[PDB]
Amino acid sequence: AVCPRCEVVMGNLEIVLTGHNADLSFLQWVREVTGYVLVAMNEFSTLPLPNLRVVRGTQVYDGKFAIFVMLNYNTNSSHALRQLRLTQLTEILSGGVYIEKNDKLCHMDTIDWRDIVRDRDAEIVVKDNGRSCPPCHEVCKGRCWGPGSEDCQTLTKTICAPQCNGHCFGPNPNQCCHDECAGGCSGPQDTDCFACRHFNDSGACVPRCPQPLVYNKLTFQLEPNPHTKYQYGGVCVASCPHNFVVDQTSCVRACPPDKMEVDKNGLKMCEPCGGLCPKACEGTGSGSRFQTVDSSNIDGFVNCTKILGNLDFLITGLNGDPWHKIPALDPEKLNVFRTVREITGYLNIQSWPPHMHNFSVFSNLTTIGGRSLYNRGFSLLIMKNLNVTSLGFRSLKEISAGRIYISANRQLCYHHSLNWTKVLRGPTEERLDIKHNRPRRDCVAEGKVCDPLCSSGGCWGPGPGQCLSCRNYSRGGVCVTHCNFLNGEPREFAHEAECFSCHPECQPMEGTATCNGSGSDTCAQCAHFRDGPHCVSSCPHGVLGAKGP
Ligand SMILES: *[C@@H]1O[C@H](CO)[C@@H](O[C@@H]2O[C@H](CO)[C@@H](O)[C@H](O)[C@H]2NC(C)=O)[C@H](O)[C@H]1NC(C)=O
Ligand SMILES: *C1O[C@H](CO)[C@@H](O)[C@H](O)[C@H]1NC(C)=O
Ligand SMILES: *[C@@H]1O[C@H](CO)[C@@H](O)[C@H](O)[C@H]1NC(C)=O
Ligand SMILES: *[C@@H]1O[C@H](CO)[C@@H](O)[C@H](O)[C@H]1NC(C)=O
Ligand SMILES: *[C@@H]1O[C@H](CO)[C@@H](O)[C@H](O)[C@H]1NC(C)=O
Ligand SMILES: *[C@@H]1O[C@H](CO)[C@@H](O)[C@H](O)[C@H]1NC(C)=O
Ligand SMILES: *[C@@H]1O[C@H](CO)[C@@H](O)[C@H](O)[C@H]1NC(C)=O
Ligand SMILES: *[C@H]1O[C@H](CO)[C@@H](O)[C@H](O)[C@H]1NC(C)=O
Repeated sequence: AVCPRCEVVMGNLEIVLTGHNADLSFLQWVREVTGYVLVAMNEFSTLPLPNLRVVRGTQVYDGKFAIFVMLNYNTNSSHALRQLRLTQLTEILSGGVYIEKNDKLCHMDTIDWRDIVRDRDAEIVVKDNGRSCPPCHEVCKGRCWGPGSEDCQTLTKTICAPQCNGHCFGPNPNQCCHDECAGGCSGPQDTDCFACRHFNDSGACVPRCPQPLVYNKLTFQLEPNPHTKYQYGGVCVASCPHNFVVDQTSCVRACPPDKMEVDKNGLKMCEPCGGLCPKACEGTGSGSRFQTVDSSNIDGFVNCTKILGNLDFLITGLNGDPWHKIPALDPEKLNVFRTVREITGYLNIQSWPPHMHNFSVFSNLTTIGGRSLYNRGFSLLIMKNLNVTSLGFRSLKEISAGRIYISANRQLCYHHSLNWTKVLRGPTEERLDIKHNRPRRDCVAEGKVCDPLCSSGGCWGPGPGQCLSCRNYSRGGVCVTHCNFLNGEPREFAHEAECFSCHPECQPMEGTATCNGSGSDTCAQCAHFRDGPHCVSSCPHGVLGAKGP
């Protein structure tokens, strides 16, 4: 029904430059136009809008017209606009009317425009049109869109009683329009409006569409509602246009600058990403214009989460190259890679800024694909970085294919203990080229080994946040001796050895578990009020759900 057998025209209805024998039939079923109607520079004889009841003018041509009909005739021929067939035009919600310079347009001087127009200071300008026009049928009582007995304008407005604020269907104080009508009505009900103030659900003029969740007397919380509907400005719809997507409750063209299209259980929605929304970008190397990230490149990675391909950090890439004039990298511009979670191909690091003792810049890198390899098949290559003390790939859980090369980093520690077979899946056999970094014996004696809270896997550097996996528990990627099970400011629970807080308002219990899960329906005791299995703050001040709040 809605559209940009169309019934609602979401936006403006612009007809301009149309030929004498053009099929305007698609419009026949059109009931409402949300913006304005513009009719200019055409040669057809009649504008067929049998069903047009309402023009809204929520956008308005020239600054004050919801209707604009101008210059619809051509001198060289007898083709021109004879009649505006608006036989059902009941109301215009904002904006005046401009009908001028239509040399053959008849009758427009007979219509009580001030009857159709809600705006009591809208500009009405009908003039210089048809000149030898026929009279209205005697039945039209002076007011017509046509020469025939069925082309009448019938009046709509009715002087009205105090109680009604301009909104009524007869002169009585008992004949008020329902609060939800934009303009006039033909009864006191939701379903009797000429046009809705807010939304239209399948007939009823309603202040919101049927909501995405509904209260349950049986569970005492909210739940998914099989009667739910989404907004398309005016029309409450069951599913969105073949083009569109759902953002919370509305239908939109596309997600806001903070969300991604997540496809789930037969509905495409717009969910918040949190930090940043995935952005794929081209890697360096074999298949690119760049064999190294460098000064002329590094901007092209901002806000990047997935690298399609590889990353290559070569010596001229860092120190510049005086001959061809690509300046040295500013070291702190490397923070740009903090946002990277995946590398599709390989990571190759052969030069690193001297004052940076680790690759913490990739502290969020999760997955090295090895979808392309680098020398004799290395998915990871860290070579001759003389100032690097620790890898620091705190997030890296997967290298999907290829071999590893970590050599000649004279000062590199913490890497001896690492179980690569947890990180690098596939055969282990022969995939490890690791040599001539800081000798283990020396590391052990400067105390540069895994934190005791680390499991026998190993770490990516010093401290409890560099572990591959914890001995006991973890909280936000940092190994801890204990969760706040029976003390500690934000009280907590464990699931598969991590700590999450209790539902924001359980009562914190001294020396006993506060909760065994997230949610109100799992606290040991509520610090506020309770409603069935659930701890809640504000009591349900209005049962917004099943049927009526
Ligand atoms: C990884 O290396 C960074 C950068 O070199 C280290 O950060 C420095 O740490 C020392 C403490 O030992 C501070 O006094 C420096 O001022 C820090 N420098 C800057 C600017 O970051 C960090 O210690 C290392 N972190 C890891 C992974 O252990
Ligand atoms: C490394 O872990 C894997 C599986 O997680 C296991 O097969 C292997 O025994 C570990 N290596 C050591 C140090 O035993
Ligand atoms: C509201 O929706 C129904 C949907 O079929 C439609 O027929 C009705 O005319 C509309 N009423 C308005 C625009 O107020
Ligand atoms: C990256 O995202 C940040 C944080 O939302 C924002 O300030 C910035 O506009 C983005 N930059 C680019 C080029 O995407
Ligand atoms: C690089 O490593 C060497 C070798 O120990 C050290 O002397 C030098 O100061 C380091 N440079 C910086 C600034 O880290
Ligand atoms: C953590 O794990 C170790 C090794 O199994 C254990 O002996 C130690 O008591 C644990 N510490 C805590 C606080 O649970
Ligand atoms: C807490 O969680 C576990 C498993 O999810 C369950 O054994 C236990 O019964 C729960 N506690 C409550 C409130 O019943
Ligand atoms: C990684 O942590 C840093 C912290 O500043 C942040 O910039 C980035 O969005 C995080 N990304 C992931 C995958 O958590």
